[PDB]
Amino acid sequence: EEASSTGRNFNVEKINGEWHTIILASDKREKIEDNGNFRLFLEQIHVLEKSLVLKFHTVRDEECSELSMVADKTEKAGEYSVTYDGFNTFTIPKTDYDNFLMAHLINEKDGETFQLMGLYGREPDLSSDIKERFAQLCEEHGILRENIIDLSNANRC
Ligand code: NA
Ligand code: NA
Ligand code: NA
Ligand code: NA
Ligand code: NA
Repeated sequence: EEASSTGRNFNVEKINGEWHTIILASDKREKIEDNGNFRLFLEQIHVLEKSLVLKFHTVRDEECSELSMVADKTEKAGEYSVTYDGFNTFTIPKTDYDNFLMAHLINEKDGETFQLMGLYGREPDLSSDIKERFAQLCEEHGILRENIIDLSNANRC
């Protein structure tokens, strides 16, 4: 089955566990480029009662650095917030739990904003079909394909 974090039949426990950053996308491309703060390689999600604990690494000159953050439930079901390089809110518009997870995030920093979209896989890669479904979801949010970066060959340390 497939679900959205904002949908009535969402089962948050089913996103617990291993994940990998497959593709990232943004209407501010710099954020996810080589040295951007949002070029974040997911490793794990730990589902807690009213939060998610997100385990990431970043890469600078081919060296991995670990970082964790805690995303808290907001007043709206399926939305989470987290402070990281500004104030962030996010939802999971589509996941099948067992293969892929698609996130949509709004960042706000210094009075500005941008959108980030992420495609996460249980394995270090996903099928071209899923990758295409992600590109479609990006289009629905006004993010061009040229702003979509497949990171499936640089998601390892
Ligand atoms: Na810049
Ligand atoms: Na949306
Ligand atoms: Na959204
Ligand atoms: Na592969
Ligand atoms: Na569409």
